Amino acid sequence: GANDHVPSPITINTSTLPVVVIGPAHTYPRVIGELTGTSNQYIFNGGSLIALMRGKFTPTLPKIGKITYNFRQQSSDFDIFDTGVPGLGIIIGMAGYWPATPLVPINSSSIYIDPVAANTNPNAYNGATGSFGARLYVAFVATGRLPNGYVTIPTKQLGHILLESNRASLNNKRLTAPVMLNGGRIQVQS
Amino acid sequence: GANDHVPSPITINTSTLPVVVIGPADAHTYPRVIGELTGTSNQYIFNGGSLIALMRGKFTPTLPKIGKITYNFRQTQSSDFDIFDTGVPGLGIIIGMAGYWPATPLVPINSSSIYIDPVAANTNPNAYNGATGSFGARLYVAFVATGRLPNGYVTIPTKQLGHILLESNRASLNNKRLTAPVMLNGGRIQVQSQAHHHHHH
Repeated sequence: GANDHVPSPITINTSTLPVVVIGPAHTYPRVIGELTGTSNQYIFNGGSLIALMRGKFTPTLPKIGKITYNFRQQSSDFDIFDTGVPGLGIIIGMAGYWPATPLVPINSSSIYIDPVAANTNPNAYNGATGSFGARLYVAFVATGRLPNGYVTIPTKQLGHILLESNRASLNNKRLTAPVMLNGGRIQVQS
Repeated sequence: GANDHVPSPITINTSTLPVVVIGPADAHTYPRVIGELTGTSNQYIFNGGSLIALMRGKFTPTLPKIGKITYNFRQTQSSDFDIFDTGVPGLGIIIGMAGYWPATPLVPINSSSIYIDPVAANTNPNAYNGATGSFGARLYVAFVATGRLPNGYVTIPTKQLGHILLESNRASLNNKRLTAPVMLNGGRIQVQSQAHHHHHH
């Protein structure tokens, strides 16, 4: 009865990074700025279907380090992921779409981003809904000396969100959505 | 320095199924193909940007498997196909996929996962296509009566048939595990019995 829908990406924009001003420089790793957090209410759209859902994020970029950080948008440990731009990494946080759900640091091979209880209780799902969404947070990290100037950051897939459900027919679809870092130009100066 | 791109779906339309007229010759024969959808294609399922790399695509169906049928797609020999449950009782579908370019064969979907291009990868795990900047495919679907059919004006919901996984000899690309959905666009099908009349004089 219910229509399937192509899962929709959730994306965050490099263009929102402030100008990176390297002050007096040699501390590595360090966060050099946060992107403006984004959200997508309708990553997965179940149509007329009403079911208990949860989302599991798996990062797909190479891990190159770890850093402790407290996003402005207690601290957590974050895995640093390789952007393909030398000297530059990123750290990732994700949360449920609605407020009152916590920012989940990406520091494991996979993690449930909503409900976070599913990480310790395999039977935990959200209340029945017709859709599943999320919030996305990213910060840029200097892993070493940075290229100065107007540096092109490529669009990168950060990972996938897998939709799971207590209902077998929905769980077995293994619906997945890409989590994207939209590329752009950053400005780096001393 | 190449940009990643959101994988694009490859889709096929329920609306292209002809009207299903059940004739007495195969009315009670199950399973049987009741019609083919118009085949579709997408050259740019995966878009590597400026990257040039050796690629291949592995399809995994995600609908329930409910049977097997031997069939020769009209679009030289028959093949065995797994029948997948559409969620509409009595109606299943079979799937074939191929490389985007001609000269690559139709690959029947009859395994948990299968390489659709190059088909050589099903017998040689080190086989990839020639280097390209993109990967695409062709999609074929037929509807199957698995039992007594619902007659009338029947709604077929949009269904995801499975995923295509992009693999590569280049580790950085292979580890992205880029996946694209393979979609059956829903629609309404018409199912009726062959006409008949009686004498009135």
